[PDB]
Parts: sequence; C-alpha cells; structure tokens
Amino acid sequence: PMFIVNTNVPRASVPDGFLSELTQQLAQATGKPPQYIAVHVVPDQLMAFGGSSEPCALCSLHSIGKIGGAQNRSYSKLLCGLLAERLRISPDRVYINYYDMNAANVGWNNSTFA
Amino acid sequence: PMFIVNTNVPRASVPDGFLSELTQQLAQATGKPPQYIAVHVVPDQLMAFGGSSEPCALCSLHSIGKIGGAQNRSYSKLLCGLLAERLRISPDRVYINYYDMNAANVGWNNSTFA
Amino acid sequence: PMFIVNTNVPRASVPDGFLSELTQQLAQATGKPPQYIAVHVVPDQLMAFGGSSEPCALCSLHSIGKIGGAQNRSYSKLLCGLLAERLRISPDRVYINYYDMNAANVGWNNSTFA
Repeated sequence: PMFIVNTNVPRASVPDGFLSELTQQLAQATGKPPQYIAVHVVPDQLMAFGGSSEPCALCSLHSIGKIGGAQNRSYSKLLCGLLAERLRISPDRVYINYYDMNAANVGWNNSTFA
Repeated sequence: PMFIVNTNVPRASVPDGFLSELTQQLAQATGKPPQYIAVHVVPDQLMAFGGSSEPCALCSLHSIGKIGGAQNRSYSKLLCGLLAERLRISPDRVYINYYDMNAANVGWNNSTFA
Repeated sequence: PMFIVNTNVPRASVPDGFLSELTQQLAQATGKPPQYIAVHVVPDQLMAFGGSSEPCALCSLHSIGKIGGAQNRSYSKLLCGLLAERLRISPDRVYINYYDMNAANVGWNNSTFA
C-alpha cells in the first residue's frame, strides 16, 4: 500500500516519527507486512479546502486489495485521527481518495505484481 | 471536488486570489457548495511537456459524479482559460486528468461519502 | 503520456538531462510522439518505503492506451533501470502506478482527447 498526504501544515509542525507511525498503523490496518507500505508526506502546500486556508489535507491510499466500503470507513477514521492528533487538521478538512489497484498496474522491482 | 495543478511557473507568478478564484469557479462549474471544493497549486516544479520546459501544467480534477464527456470538455475550457489568464500557460501545454470517484472511495470526516 | 516521480533523493543528485532522457525513453517505450509526453520529477521528498528512509520513489504513468500486462512489465524494467542508473534508487524501493486513461477523461488545449 501507498499513502500520500499533501497539506498546508508547515514542515516544522510534522512531528518526528510521523512516517514510521503511518507505516506501522497502515501495516496493522491493512493486515500486511510493513515492508510493503510506502508513505509520503508533503507539507507547506498552497491549498485551500472550502475556500479556507485553515489546516487541511488531500490524501491518497493505493493498495492491491483491502479496499472497500467498510474498510475505507475504517481507514478514514484511523487516518483522520492521526492527522488530527499529529498535524492538528480537523477531520472535516481532509479528503482521502482510495484506489483499489490491479496487480498488473503496479510496478515494482523491474516488473509488476501480476 | 478536488482540483490540483502542478506547474513549473514560479510561486511569485501565482496571483494572490488564485485559490479563491479556483474555488468559486469550480463551485459554480460543478454545482456543488464551495465548502466541498478543495484546490491545490504546486508551483516551481521540475517538469517538461513535449521535451520543453516552457510554462506547462499537469492537473487533476476528482469528483463524485459530475464527470463525463461534455462536462469534461467544459471543465477543460474553463480551467485552461484560468491557467492561461492567471499563470500564462498555453492551453496546449496543459493536461487535466478527470476522475469520477465512487462515494465509498472518498474519505472525509472520519468516514466516507457512501 | 504523463510520468511523475516523487523521491527523497535530493535535487542536486538529479542529473542534467534527466527530464529529456525520460521523455525520449518514454517515447521509445510507448511509441507515442515525444510532443505528447509530459514528465515531472519531485525530489527532496519526505517519504519512507518499508519503514526505511533509504532512497526510494513513488511514481505514476498515465497514458491513453499503451497500458497492459506485458507493456507495464516493460515500462517497469525501463523506468526502474533509469531510476537506478541516474538517481541510485534500488528497483525494489520503487512503486509505479499505471493508469489507462479514457480519452474523454484527459483534458488538453481547451477540450479533451475524445
């Protein structure tokens, strides 16, 4: 799985250990070894949510499997919770796009997962 | 809806009221309350279009519905128009990827839109 | 086609000519005319792969067609090869998401490719 967070929160407000915490929590939430988890945090972004420059985040979670209605609700609770606790972003100022990828459409290590 | 623009145009060339203008214009164009519109502009990017590094832009518009053949042509005229007028990017150096997201695949406020 | 690389490798380690090489090699691999190829490289990123902050990359290739099982395997070999040779990123620390875009969902030059 791959999780990307784009936010207007400044770099200095991203706490030490955040990428590792996201890796660990996503590994547990998806039921997959942490070796498969990639995380990417992009602070200091020029963005608005609802026309407001208050803290917000635009995120993506891509995975081969483990994406669906109930699972995505659970991921959203987990991830909004982390963004609220660690970056002080209100959950109603977060969008997370979920992508259920086919193995043939994910490249890695000179090939794909198909 | 969420609109992202990545561009090699420098940050100082992004007009002060650009995020607010994108928000209002996309609210009108999608027929959604502006409270739901997220906008994200990423200047100063290392990019090329056709092998050339004159001003260009790579963009995306994600929405739950309001995506389709004629609608996307209208969005493209609207958004290329704004990028040409405000950022001085030629319309033939802009790509906009459109994504019709299922509500169950969009997280927000600790849950999804399903 | 549009190819985006997001990497923790620093900007100074991206060689002169990298965008031009990606453009030409993507034209060679997809067969598409170079004038239609966009490339975007984002260095200095806060990211982890498998819990580790060693050099890594998260990438995407979007194309109207020219996406599929065998094609994506070939692109992964090519692109991991370039990332290894030019950015010193191990291929097993690269993910590439492949997207076959419908022409009606790609805006360009005030319209779409439909």
